[PDB]
Order: sequence, then C-alpha cells, then structure tokens
Amino acid sequence: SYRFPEGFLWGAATAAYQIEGSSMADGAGESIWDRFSHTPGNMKDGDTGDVACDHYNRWREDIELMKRLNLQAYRFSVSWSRVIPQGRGAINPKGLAFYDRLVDGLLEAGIEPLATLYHWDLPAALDDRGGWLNPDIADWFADYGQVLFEKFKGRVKTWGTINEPWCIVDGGYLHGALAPGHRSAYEAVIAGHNVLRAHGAAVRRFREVGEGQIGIVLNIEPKYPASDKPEDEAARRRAEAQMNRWFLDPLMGRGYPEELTDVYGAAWREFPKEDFELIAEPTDWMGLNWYTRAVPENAPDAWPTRSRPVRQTQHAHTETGWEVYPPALTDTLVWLSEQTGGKLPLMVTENGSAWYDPPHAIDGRIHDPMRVHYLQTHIKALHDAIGKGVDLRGYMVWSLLDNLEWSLGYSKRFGIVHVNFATQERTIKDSGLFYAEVIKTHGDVLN
Amino acid sequence: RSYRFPEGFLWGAATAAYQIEGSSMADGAGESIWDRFSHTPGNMKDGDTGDVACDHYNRWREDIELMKRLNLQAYRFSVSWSRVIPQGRGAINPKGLAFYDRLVDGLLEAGIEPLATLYHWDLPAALDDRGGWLNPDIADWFADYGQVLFEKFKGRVKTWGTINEPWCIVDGGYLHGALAPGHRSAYEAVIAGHNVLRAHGAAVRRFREVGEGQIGIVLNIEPKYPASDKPEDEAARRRAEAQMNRWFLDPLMGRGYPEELTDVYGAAWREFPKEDFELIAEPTDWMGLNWYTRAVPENAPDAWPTRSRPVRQTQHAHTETGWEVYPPALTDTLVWLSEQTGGKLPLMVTENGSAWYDPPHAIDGRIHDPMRVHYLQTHIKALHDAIGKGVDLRGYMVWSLLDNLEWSLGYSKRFGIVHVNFATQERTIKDSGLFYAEVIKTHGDVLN
Amino acid sequence: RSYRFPEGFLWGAATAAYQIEGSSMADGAGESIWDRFSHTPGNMKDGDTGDVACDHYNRWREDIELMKRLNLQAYRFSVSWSRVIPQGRGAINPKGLAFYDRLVDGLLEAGIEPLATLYHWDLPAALDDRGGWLNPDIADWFADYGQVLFEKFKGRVKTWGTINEPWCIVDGGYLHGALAPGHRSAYEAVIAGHNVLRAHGAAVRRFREVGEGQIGIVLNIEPKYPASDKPEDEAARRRAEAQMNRWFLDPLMGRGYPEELTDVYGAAWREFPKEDFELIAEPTDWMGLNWYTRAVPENAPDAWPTRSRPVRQTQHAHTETGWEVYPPALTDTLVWLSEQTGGKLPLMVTENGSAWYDPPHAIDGRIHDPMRVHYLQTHIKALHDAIGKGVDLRGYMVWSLLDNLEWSLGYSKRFGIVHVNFATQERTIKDSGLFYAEVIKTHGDVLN
Amino acid sequence: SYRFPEGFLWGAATAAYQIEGSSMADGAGESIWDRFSHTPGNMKDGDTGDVACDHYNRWREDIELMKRLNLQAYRFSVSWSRVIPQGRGAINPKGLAFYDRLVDGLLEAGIEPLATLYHWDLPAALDDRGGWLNPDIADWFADYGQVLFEKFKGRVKTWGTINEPWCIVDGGYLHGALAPGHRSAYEAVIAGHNVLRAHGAAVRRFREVGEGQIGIVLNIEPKYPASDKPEDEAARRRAEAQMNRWFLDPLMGRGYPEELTDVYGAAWREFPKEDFELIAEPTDWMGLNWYTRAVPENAPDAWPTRSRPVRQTQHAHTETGWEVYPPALTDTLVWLSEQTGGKLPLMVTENGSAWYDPPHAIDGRIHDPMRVHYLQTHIKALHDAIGKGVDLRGYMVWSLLDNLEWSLGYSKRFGIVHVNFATQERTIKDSGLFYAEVIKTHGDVLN
Ligand SMILES: OC[C@H]1O[C@@H](O)[C@H](O)[C@@H](O)[C@@H]1O
Ligand SMILES: OC[C@H]1O[C@@H](O)[C@H](O)[C@@H](O)[C@@H]1O
Ligand SMILES: OC[C@H]1O[C@@H](O)[C@H](O)[C@@H](O)[C@@H]1O
Ligand SMILES: OC[C@H]1O[C@@H](O)[C@H](O)[C@@H](O)[C@@H]1O
Repeated sequence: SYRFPEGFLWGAATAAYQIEGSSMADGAGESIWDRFSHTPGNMKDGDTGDVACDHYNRWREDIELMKRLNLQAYRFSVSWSRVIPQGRGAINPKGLAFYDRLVDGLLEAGIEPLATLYHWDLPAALDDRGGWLNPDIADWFADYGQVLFEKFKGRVKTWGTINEPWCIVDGGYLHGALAPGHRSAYEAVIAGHNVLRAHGAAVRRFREVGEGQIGIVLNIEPKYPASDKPEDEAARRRAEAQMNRWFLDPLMGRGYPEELTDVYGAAWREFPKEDFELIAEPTDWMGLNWYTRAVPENAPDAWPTRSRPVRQTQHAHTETGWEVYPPALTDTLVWLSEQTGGKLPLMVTENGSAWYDPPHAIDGRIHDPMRVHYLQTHIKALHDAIGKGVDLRGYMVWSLLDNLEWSLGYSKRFGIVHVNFATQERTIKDSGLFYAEVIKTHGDVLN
Repeated sequence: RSYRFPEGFLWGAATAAYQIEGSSMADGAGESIWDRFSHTPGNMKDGDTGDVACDHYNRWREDIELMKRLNLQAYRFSVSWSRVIPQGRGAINPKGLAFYDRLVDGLLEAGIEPLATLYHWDLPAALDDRGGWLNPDIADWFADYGQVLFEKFKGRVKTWGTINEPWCIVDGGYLHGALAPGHRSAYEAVIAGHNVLRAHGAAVRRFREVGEGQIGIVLNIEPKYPASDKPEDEAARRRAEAQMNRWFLDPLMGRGYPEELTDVYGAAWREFPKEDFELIAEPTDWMGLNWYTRAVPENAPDAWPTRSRPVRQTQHAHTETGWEVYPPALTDTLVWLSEQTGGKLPLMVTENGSAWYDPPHAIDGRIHDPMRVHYLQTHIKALHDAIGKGVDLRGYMVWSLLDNLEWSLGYSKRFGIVHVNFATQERTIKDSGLFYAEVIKTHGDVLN
Repeated sequence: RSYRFPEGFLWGAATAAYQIEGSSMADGAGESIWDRFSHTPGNMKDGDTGDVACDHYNRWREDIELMKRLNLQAYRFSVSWSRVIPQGRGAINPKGLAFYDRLVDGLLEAGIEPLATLYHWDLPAALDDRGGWLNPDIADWFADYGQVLFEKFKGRVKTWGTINEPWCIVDGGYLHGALAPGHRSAYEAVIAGHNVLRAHGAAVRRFREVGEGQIGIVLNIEPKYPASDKPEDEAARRRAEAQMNRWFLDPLMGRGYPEELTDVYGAAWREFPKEDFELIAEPTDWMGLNWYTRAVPENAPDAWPTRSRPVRQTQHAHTETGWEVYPPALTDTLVWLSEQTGGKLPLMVTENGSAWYDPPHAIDGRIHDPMRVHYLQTHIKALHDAIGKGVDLRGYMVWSLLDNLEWSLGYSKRFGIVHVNFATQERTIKDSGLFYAEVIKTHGDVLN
Repeated sequence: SYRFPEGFLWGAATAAYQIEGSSMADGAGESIWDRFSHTPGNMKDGDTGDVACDHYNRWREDIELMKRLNLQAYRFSVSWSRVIPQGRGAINPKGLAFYDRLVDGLLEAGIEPLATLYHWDLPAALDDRGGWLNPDIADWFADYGQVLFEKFKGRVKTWGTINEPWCIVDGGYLHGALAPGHRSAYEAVIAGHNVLRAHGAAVRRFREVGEGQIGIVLNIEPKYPASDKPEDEAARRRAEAQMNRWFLDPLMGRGYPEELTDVYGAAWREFPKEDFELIAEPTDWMGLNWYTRAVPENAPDAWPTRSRPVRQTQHAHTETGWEVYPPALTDTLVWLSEQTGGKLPLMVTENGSAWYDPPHAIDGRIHDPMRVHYLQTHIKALHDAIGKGVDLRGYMVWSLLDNLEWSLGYSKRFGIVHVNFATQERTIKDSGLFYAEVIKTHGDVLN
C-alpha cells in the first residue's frame, strides 16, 4: 500500500523571479537579477525574467489551475524588492498588495500558502551596500521578514526563511554563474556565514512578532562512493562537506565542518561564537529540496573542492543532466532525520525533473512520460522514507509552472503545467494530471 | 594632609536628557513616558514639565563654553531614546541622532571626554504601550537601541553607561508610582527590576559584538546604618539594605538575588530561569556610583513593602531634598563597593551633589551657595579618603552641571553648580562651580 | 394596569468571575490583573480580595439549586480568561475549561439558559505585561480566546457577550486608576478605549467564522440630566454624556467618536486609522444594557478631565453605593438606546439592581431588604413602560444573584438577591429574591 | 559570617526512657512504656528500654563525653515513675537521688541542666486511673512538678513541662503506635485537652514554689502546598490545624482551631472557659522541636485529617523517612516568633537526623557525613532566623546518644555519640566532633 499519513500535505512550488514578470511594475525596485539578466553572456539565449509566466497578472487563472490539480498547498516566494524597493525603508503598498490578494485568493480556494522570504532575488540597493558580504544584512532581512510576519499573521502559518543557501553562495559568490555573479572563495565563505546569520535573525524576529512555524530550506545532493580508493573517499567528503554539511551542521549547533578548512584554504575564516549562537536559533520545521545524487571522485584541478562527479551511465538523466535515482531520496531523507535527531518536522519543499517539452501544446496536451515516471518513483521513495520513521509532513512538486530556470533560461521545463511562453497559454501536462490523482487518492493510485 | 588626586583621575559634571533638553517633540522626536506623565495633572510639583527645561537642545554650545570655564575634563550626559528612535523600535530619526552627533563632536573639539548613558528614565511611550519594562522583549529592544549608538559614536564615545539607577526606575516607576510610568505594584516591581537587569546584560553583549571602549552600569547606593541595637531594627536595616542596595548589585556580581527580598516582596516575588542570571552577570569594564546620603532605618510594620523607615538624624545639616549631609558614609560606601566587586572593577562616582535654595535670578551677577560649596569640598575629601584605603576610583562627576528639572519635584530642587534662570534661560556660575573649577585646576591641591 | 411581559421575555440573574468564584489561581489557573491589584495595600476597602469571594468555583452546584428555587430562566456569567488560558495566549488549561463545561451542562440540565461573557475586567497578567489594552495585538489575542470558547460551547451557549462595560474598564482602569490595572492617564485611556472597541470587533468576526448563535457587547449607560439653564452647565452635561455614554456606542453604531471628546481629552486625543472603525462597527445580533442610576452634572472647571460633577438629588433615596434611585430614567435610557440603534438591534438589560445594608448573617433564616424589593418592583415596571414605548427588549438580568465582591469597594456593598454569609458561605434567599421569583413565575402579573 | 549572639546556649538532648535503662530498678515504679514495650507486636524487633544506653549506671562517663563535646547545656527528662513510683504519694529516695547526683555532676562540669518533667513515660498506676483522660492528672502532674521544683531549687533554672503534646496524644491515643496504645478520636480530644491543662497547672505550681524559667516544648512540622488543587489546600489546612495549631493556639489564648471541628467530627467537644484560662498561664520561654516539613495532599480514607504527605523525591530523606529541607526551619522559627508576638524567648530544644551507622566503630570512629551536613545546614538556618529578628536563645542537638527511638527501636540512630548496644561502648561520631567545633567557635567554623 502507498496511502500516506493523515494530514500529509500535497502541493506545488514556485519562485517570484521565475514566474512573476512585471519586475519594475507598480513601484517595485530593481533586484540583482534585473541587473544580471540584462547583462550579455549571463543568460542562455539572452532570456530574462521580464515576462516569465506573467504570473503577476495571471495569478487568478493560476489558482484555478491549482484547484484543478487538487493542490492542498502552494509554496511561493515574496519578491523583497517588490515589497521594499530599496531593501530598507519605505514599503511599496501596491507590491505588498499583490501578495495580499494572492494569499487571500489562496485561502478562499482552500489552499495552504507556504511563503519563502528569500529566493535569490536580493534588492540591488542592498547589493550596492555589499549584499550578503555585509553583516548588516542580518538586520535588513529581519526587518524585511517583520513586514511580512505582521502583514500575513494568521493567514500565512508556514514560513521558509532562506531557499537553498548553497545555491545562493556557490552560484552567486563562488563561481559567479548566478546573480550577483561574483567568483571568490573569500566572498563565498563570508556570504555563507551571513546567510546563516540572516536566517537566525529572521527566526528571532519571528519569535518576537510572528505567529506559526518557521524554518530554513536546504537542498541536499548525497555523495556516493566512486571507489574504495582513499583519495576518492577524501574527495567525497570534501564535496559532501562543501555542499551538504556547510549549512546543516552549524544550524544543528555542531559548528562548521572541518573539511571546509581544507576546501577553502586561505579563504577560510574563524567566526565569533555568538554568531553560531544566532545561527542555531531553534526552528519549527525544515524543508528539503531534492533532485538527484552525485558520485564524486578525486579531481586535483577542480576548484575548490578538488572533486568531480562520475557519470552514472546506467541510469536516465534529466535535461539538467541530473541522474535519475529514487532510492537516494529515501536515503537522504533518512540521513537528514538522523542529523536533526528525528525531532524536527521535515517537508520536501522541492522535487521534480526537467525533460524536453514542445513550446506549444499538441492538441491541448503535453505528453511527458518520463516526468510522470520520475514523479511516481520518487513519491514512492517518500513512502519508503516514512515507513522507516522519518517525520515527513508534506511534498511540494517543483514546479507548478514551466518557468525561468535562472541562468539556463526557459530551455529547462520543470512544470507539471506547461506554459507556452509565446502566448502565456497554460496546459496541464500528463504529469500534473497524474499528480492530481496522487493527491486525490492520497497515494493509493501508486498501488 | 595633602589631597592631590591620582594621575589621570577624571573630573567632570553630569546631566540627563529630559531634565535639561526641552524640545521634546522637536525634529521628529517621539513621545516618551515622561511627556505623558508630566502632562497628567497631580503628578508634578507646581505642574512643572520638561517641555522647556534648560533649553539645552538649542543652547548646547553655550553650555559647552560653560564646561570650558569650569575646566571640566568630562561631561556625562544621556541620550533620549525616543528622540533617536521615536517608536523605540524601527526607523531612526536622523535629526534627533544628528543632535547628539553635533554635541559629541563639539565636546571632543573642546577637549572634553563625553560619557554617554543609554537610559536615564525616558522610555519611549510606544514601548510602554507594549508593556515597557514588564515585557521581557525589552532586553532585545534596548540592545538594538544600544547598537545604534555604539556604531554611530564608535571611536568617539569610549565610556558608556547602560542604565542609570535601576532602583530609582523600578522603586519610583513601578513599586510606588511617584515616577513615570506611575505604576504601583510589587508584582510589577520585581519583574521590571529583572528585565532592567536583563536589558543591561543584553546591551553589554551587543557592545562586545559591535562596540568599542568600556561599558558599565550606574547604581545608586544609600548605606543603611543601625538605628539601635534592638534586633527588629537590625532586621529592618537588612530588609531596607537588601531592597535598595543589593537588589541589583548581587545578581550583577553573579550572586543571585538577596534572600531578604523573599520577605520584602512576599507573594509577589518570583523565581526566574537560570540563563537570565547568566545574561545579567555579563562582565563589565567599569561601574558608576551615584551617591548622595545615608539612611538610618528602624522597624516600621506598616511601611510597605520593606517595613522600615528612616530615623531623622537631627544632629546634621539636611538638603532641600531632605537628605542628611554625612561625608564619611561616602568613603565607607566606596570601600564597601570595592569589596562587593572584589577590587577588580574600576569605579567612578558618576553622580554626587546637593540641593539648596537659590533665588530664581542671579544677584549682581552671582549666586552664593556656601552650603553646596561645603558639601562639595567635604565629599571630595571623602573621595580622597576612599582612594587612600585602596579603592580603585577613576573619576568624579558633579550632579549637576545645571539647575534642572528634578523630575516629579520639578524646578524647586536646584542641584546645579551653574544657576539657571528658567524665566530667561540665563546661566550664572555659582560659587560651587567656581570652587569646583579650582579643585579641578589644582587637581585637588586647593583642599589641603 | 397590567404588567404582563412579552412572549419569550427572558428572566435571569447575573454574576462575574472574579466577583464570585474564588480559587483564582487554582487548578492551573493563571494570574490576573485583579490578583495583583487586590493584593496591593491601599487598593481595596478593608483589604478585601477575591481569593475566596462566594467560593463559587467549589459551590456552583448549590448555586444552581438556588437558581432553580428562584425560577431563573437565565444565568448570565463571565468566563475567567486566565483560568482558561493562564498566559492569555498559548496553551489551554483543561481543568479551567472543564469547570465552565460542567457549569454549562448543569445549567442546561436545569433548564436554565447560559449567557456567557468573554471579558469581565479580569485580563491575564501575562498579557498586561505585554501592554494590555494599550497593545493593539490584544484585538487578536481576545479573538483567539473567544474562539476557544465559541467552539467549546458551540450549540450549548447560544448568547454571547464580548466586553462588559468598556467605560468602567477604561475610565476606572486607565483614566483614574481606581480599578485594575490601576493606571492614571488620559493618553492611555484614549488608546485603551480604542483597543477595547477593536477587540470587540475582532471577536465578532471570529464568531462569524467559527461560532454559532447571537453575539453582542454590553454597555453601561448613566443618563445625564440638566442641572440648570446655565449654558456652561449644558456644556458640562454634554461633556459628561459624551465621555461616558457616547464614547463607545457612537463608533459601535458607525457614527465615529463624539466631537466633544476632542475637548475632554485635549492633547491626549488621537486620530486613528479609518479601517479600525470598519472593524469596530461589525454587525451584532443584540446589545446589553447595564443600568443603575442617572446623573445631574454641572460645570466643574477643576474636575479632570470632563470638567463636570454630579449634583446630589436629595429629593430621592440613594443606595449604599451612593446612586440616586430614579426608575423613570431607566425607561428614558432604554428609549434613548432604542433610538441610537435605530430600533433594529434587540436589547437586553444585562444588569440592574441595588446595594443596601444587610447584616453579615441571616436573622432567623431571613434577610429583610424592603428597599431592594422596592427598587426591583419599580424598575421592572419601568421596563414594561419602556416596552410600551417601542423598545425591543428581550430580557432582564438582576445584578446580582449573590452578594459578592464589589471590586475596589470590597464586600461592603451587597447587590445580591441571595445573601452570602462570608464567614460561613451560607446562602440565604433575601425577600427581594423571593419577590423576584414570584415576578418570574407570574411573568409580571404580580406587579398588577 | 555565622557567629551567634552572646549567651546563645549550645547543648544536647535525651529522654529518660530512651537512654536510662534500669526502668524499675532502685524502687522505680512501672511506667506505661514498661507495659507497652513488653507486649508483643508493639516494638520493632521486640526492642525494649530495659537496657538502652545503661545511662542510669554510666551517667558519669556520659558527662565526660559532654565535656569532650564542649556542651554548655544538657537537656534531659525526669522519669516520673522513678521519682514517684505510684505517680502520687510516696517519693522514691533513690530515684530522686539519681537525678540529684546527675544535676550536681553537671553543675560541677559547668554544664547547664535543662529539665523536662514529662517525656512520654506516665506511671502505670496513673494510666490505670485513666491517664491523660482523667482531668485530675492536671493536679497529679502539678504535685509531681512541685517535688522537682523544690528539690532542685537554685540548681535547675530552666524547666520544660510537657515534651511534644502532639506526639503524646496522636501517637498514644489517636493511632495507638505509642504507649498507652489507644486508638480513639474521642480520647485524643480529651487527652490533648488534659495535657494542656496539666501544663497550666504545673506552671501555676511553679509560680508558687519554684525558681527560674518555665515553659512548654512543642514539635512543629510546617505544611507546604502539594498543588493548586483546592481539595489539597483544604487538606493542608486540616493537617496544619491538627498538628501545628492544636496546642499553640489555646496556649496563646486563641482557643482551639476551627478546623478541628471538621477533623474530629462527633468526637470534638466544647470545654469550660476556666480550662482555657488555666491552659494560657503565662510562660517564660518556649521550646521548639523541629526536624522536617510535610507536603500534604487530600486523602479521604486517611483518618482523621483526610490528608497524606507527598514524597519530595528531589531532596534527601533520613532513615525515619523525613525530608531534609533546612529553609523550613527558618520559616517555622519566624512563624513561631509571630504566633508568640516576638515577646516569648524561644529555644530549639530538639533538632537532628537519623542515618545508618554500623553497630560498632571503625576504627574507633564513625563517619556520618550526612548527619554532619544536616547539622551545618540547619544550624546555618538558625542563624538566618536570628538575622530576621527571632528571639532564639539556644540549640539542643537530638540526640547526645544513639538511643531507643521508641516503637522503632534501636534501628534509628540520632546520636552525635555512637552507642554500641552490644558493649555499651561510646564513640564520638564525626557529627559530634563537628558540633564540638561549632560550640567552640560559637558558629565561626561555619564561616
Ligand atoms: O534548478 C531547478 C530548481 O532548483 C531548485 O533547487 C531551486 O530552488 C529552483 O529555483 C530551481 O528552479
Ligand atoms: O533624584 C535625584 C537625582 O539623583 C539621581 O537619582 C538621578 O540620576 C538624577 O537625575 C536625579 O535628579
Ligand atoms: O459597579 C457595580 C457593578 O457594575 C457592573 O456594571 C459590573 O458589571 C459589576 O461587576 C459591578 O459589580
Ligand atoms: O523521633 C525522634 C525524636 O523525636 C522527638 O521529637 C522526640 O522528643 C524524641 O523522643 C524522639 O526520639
């Protein structure tokens, strides 16, 4: 049987810059992605988030779609620069009003709104003050958090602080593939620390003025052994430490992983103890974003982890080049349960896959059998995790809509709903239809 | 008998924001609990308010020139919380902060050491509406406020006081209701005292994180002497001593709350979580003593809540506030304090002075206050005596630089070494200020 | 002259939690502001407290049997917020809720309609430490508390009161400090009044979302009659009337705040955001009137803050609380109220009664209170007169079922139609109770 | 600091039947404990007071022991049956001669003799006349008192009348665990009343023929709240009334506690006014016997107070099952000071603890660290009480010797001097050594 526990929450997820469009509309400020996406060479095919899914204007239709998919929850992000154009100071009434209407529309539809404070779109005005390199950001973020905490008190009960610190730092400051496009280990170390601090500050502020549950959202990519060679095991631990333990360990009060000292070398720093007290501020829940695993081997020229993944040719790969391997989800869920002591309620805040779909519907249909396969096998893997005692409270499919996959542009479709970006026409994919059955039957359809 | 003071011993004078500044609603400044309290009938003598006071907000330059004439090496002042952060939390008021920026730059330019106090009784009304010192979150609020100053005046203001006289704040503000916010409750008093201590600790920690220099609290102490050899009177003495002098000092030294408080506050007394005391005992760099007089408590079964009352010591002179003049008790207190802090904590007398009657205007360009002069020389000599007994005393601040608003007692109580004509805002240096200027210049040698 | 009352007209009696229950911190129950207030010396007459009161928490079954002997069709009571939610927010106290569960089931079993009041002056102290009625969040806090009750007693308690007498709460608790929490401030009074109204609105909305039945607020009104033809006396009358009778009623009816308040509170008066008034005017199903007397105000320039004072009406009897006995003013008030509510809102007299001297013990099994009997008969007749004049009046509750704690005036003021011997907790039905029982039985015909 | 007031008297206490032995020797009459202890089932292990500490023969050795301990006072009781064999009538010359020798020996040693008239050993001939149920005992006792008052005039200056009325009545008449082994509430009420009357009569007689100071000795066991349940507070007040206020209140002229009407029900009685005038005869001092506190909860089947103590597992317990909790001593002293108006000089006539000791010394030593701990903490608690204005004039350790703990036999050792009951060998315990140091330094050893 695959019936899920009582109260288990099924939903789907999005992010502001990836779907909203209208980036400068109605008072909204400039974000780092406004700058980044309009700089030549940064984005595939020169794609930008200027229009995206036009969600800012078509959110009502999108909610009708959520209802057709039988969604019980919708996880979304709030654009900081849309709400506070300069990052600090005067609030933008219309910008806040958008999310106000959105949340009311969701509650009317019977859909639980899951809000994320930061999904990679820092206000440019704050980037001009150093962004995540400026320790004061811990306060800025907190204040920003407060604006929402008070505005949606009693309506938004489940809060995420930061979405994937590792992507923000590794993509934004270490390798520069993401906004703000810096490439520096020194900056990567500092930015990671201040992201954690910002999370802690926001949680404290939430304790003072908020109502409900708050937590961080981490992505994890489990690193499997390439061989029994010791240099490869050392490589595996470097990669695992840099990607999976960098943020989790200090969040659990265990400090930074020792291996980071080797990974970042002269760029590594010692931080004040009270910083770690702030960072480990107790949370109510944790989100896991999960897609795949990796099999790292030693790679002396790979900066900075000196490791590289070994291609697992025995399995299918997504268009983002990610191995399809459902058991590794179960394992990860087990592992995380151990790291949090079984004491912290967990939720899969993102899971999904990118495969090729045509740019238009084919007489009113999009047939994506591999996305369907991914969905069913990984959800079964969730059931396996719950059977092993992991406290899993919910599952959010990434993503509700085909959207802007950041620097990879619109070429990577993660949606269970197809978006024709020429016409903004939405078409429910076979995967969405199937997910609607999984929700409807509460998992029994997998039988 | 020589009376030259140690090298580097700092001479100065002290004030507080609401008592001298005026312009309480000016340039974005928020409403404080004293704006409300002073504008409620019956609370203040003669209906006096801090609306104008010494008009210091406008006349600070003149006041600095006066500091120069007095040869002051230090000026101890407080920052109005609501002037800088009108709602207590949130948005900063640029002009309000700019005032203190101007003041500090002006002091440093004059060669005067600025000694800043974060809290001198003027809580933002917006925070009082959220429970004030009864709300534990105030510990955080204060810290944030502290941070704003710590960063703004980093490298300029090196000596920081967190809270000025927790006992006056709580006993006056929450226990008996003679001071803002005018509550009268033992239940509220214990909680308020606890959260005042917590706020101090939080501020010291925040200072360790973001600040530069030395930080400490300022306590008032009124030594309790035996009225008789009767045992109920000694029990009374220890109750009064516990409620006034040990309530805050003991947990600050990591010694927990005085046991006698359980008897003083009875059912209103509470046990608090262990980590609170860890926060409260956060190590400081220095401590300020506010000292004026002693008391001689006797048993008084109907006196709530300490069941004690002072015996009038008619053998000695008394001030306009009714405080006995008795300099040896200063020396004793300093010694006592040195012992309570283990001799390891550098001390400074952050307030000492006396109130006597002065006319409302100068008399041919003069104010003759021989009793204030007497108080001054005898108590400064007492400081020297304390130093000779091994007390690590680093400085002395006269209360006060200016005749000002003595809170609920209004303008009727003059503590200034500089006379203020409140009709014309004209300043006239008193004989006491004059003498003090000579004490500073001779570094104490004038007393010989 | 017949005095038969309308079909379905509901006869009952009323109490309040802190005034009768005792066991105030028992079985998990939290500390309330009255726990603190009553145990501070000087606040209560003879040092009386609500620690024991009528011991109703333990003797509620006996009291129900007493209700049955009086032929009561309804019992109006309040729920102690801190008994049900000890910290005001957060965890529910199962035993505390279980008490009211048993009480309500017992009432329904006896055929007696339970009329429940959410707030009768006993705020949890933990919420007072967060600013109490000065903190806007209380509107939410109250709502959540309301929900707990609405759902627990869904289908059992069909008639709900939100707030009992906003004016006594604010004027007594925040303006003059005669009631808990004992603040004295016009600034605080204005803010507190606004937040009480907001809390009422929030509770009504929450009731619409999760509740079942009819909900409304309970106002006290003291009609102000002319003292003379002097225009300053009429201005005085209008000030007093605005501050006491129109302050809350007008915004509840969507008319905004009385203009005269701008004059009454001066610099303490504030403008509030427009949406607050949308919240305050949330449509209700019924309204309660608490009524005892009238006043005849004259100009009094030194009377803070209404600058008015009542003229003693020596031509009429006065109760032991010093209130004039004048039944026609009840009729007038009801008519007035009917006019202010457009005749559209069902009204109920939720409190009416009188305090006269009774001995502390029964005298051969009896308590003879002919003046209380007189008050009862004349004012009930006045109710009938009011109905004849078109007031949509659905019921009448005698204050009070039991001799109880008259707050700051202690046990010295007996309002009961049932005598309580506070030495022994023995109940004895007074002559007034006997007469009221006959009034209910004959549905008014005894008045013929 | 812990220096005690000048003239503060340090000593130790015993009781006749618990240490003397030779109970019917040298003309001595039969006491109720002679009968009770020789009836099967009454005493643990069948222990009796036939030998005990053989003090009747070894008192000189015991005085040398007092001197080694630096005792300034020795509190002891006189066996009524040893002095007046039939309780009334002829005096027994030898029996009185023993206490004469003892008192002279003590005064010779510089030790202040503190004499107790009655310590639970009523003459059997008087028990056959109804004992404490016969009102005439008030007179009998007076006569007995007179015999001592006149014999030791000028030598014994501090007199106790009755030792612990509550134990006598509750143990002897209510529950029957002590001699004379009655179990009756009716009898308990009557006996309590006549004990109080006997005290008064003895005080009057002392006024007529005696010299010095006279007073009663009460045991108090302060009752603390078990919960916020009202039935438990009613329980607390019942227990408090029956144990702590039953005797103190009429002694202070306040009549009997109202709660007794509830406790004893139909067995409760109203007594003549003049009885209460006799009972309240002004005294010169009062003794407090103190050991522990109790935390009573409601217990409907517990006769007659319908209360029972709740085990306080957070604290140490003695071998008698008594919680170790020194602050309750301080509180009690204050309470007593208040009940007596602060005008009546108080003395702790008994305080101590029972812990396991081996039956023989090792090596010529007894290491009793918990008894030492009890000693230091409770003496410190006395100091705390003095600091709060309580007029406390002295402290007597129970007990000088390991002895017969009545019905619990010799299994409960209270001595600061160990007694090997096989050999009558005395060994001063570590507690005795420490106490000797406390006396010598007048408290300075505590700091
Ligand atoms: O890369 C695919 C997805 O990865 C997730 O971890 C990020 O949160 C999304 O913003 C992104 O679209
Ligand atoms: O109350 C008398 C004076 O002494 C101290 O308590 C305060 O610091 C002064 O501001 C106050 O005016
Ligand atoms: O002031 C007398 C009475 O006023 C009423 O309106 C309140 O509801 C009662 O609690 C109070 O006893
Ligand atoms: O129970 C231990 C001790 O208790 C005391 O109160 C009695 O007076 C002693 O005789 C007894 O040995």
